[PDB]
Amino acid sequence: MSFKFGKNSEKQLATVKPELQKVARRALELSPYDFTIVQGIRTVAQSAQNIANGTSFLKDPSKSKHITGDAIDFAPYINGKIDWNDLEAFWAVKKAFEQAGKELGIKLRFGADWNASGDYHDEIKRGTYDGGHVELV
Ligand SMILES: [Zn+2]
Repeated sequence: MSFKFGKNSEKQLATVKPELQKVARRALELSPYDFTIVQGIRTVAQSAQNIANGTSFLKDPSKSKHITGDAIDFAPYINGKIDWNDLEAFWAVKKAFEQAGKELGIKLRFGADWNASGDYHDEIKRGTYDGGHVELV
């Protein structure tokens, strides 16, 4: 319990361009259940070695927003352990990210409205981290 950004996590966020990391740190406390950082910024080995597969001409590993450092990925911590199956808590945890961004002013928003347009493309019923990824809006 009371998880905190390790040496790798603290760095990932410490390498972010914007101040989105702020909401993350505060959220860890504000939110009911702690959370562990998974990814924050892309090093010179990630997007660089991303072309290790084969296609070097199509070198452009921008599948996410981490490239622009305007987004990060985290995991909802519960019972002193990672809760990837307990999406229930994910609601109380993520809710802190959106609530923390409004008070801190930091740009924070998830992909919950994008799917509202028609159907659930994020697959919130499946329990995926589709919308989990937080980015600046
Ligand atoms: Zn991500």
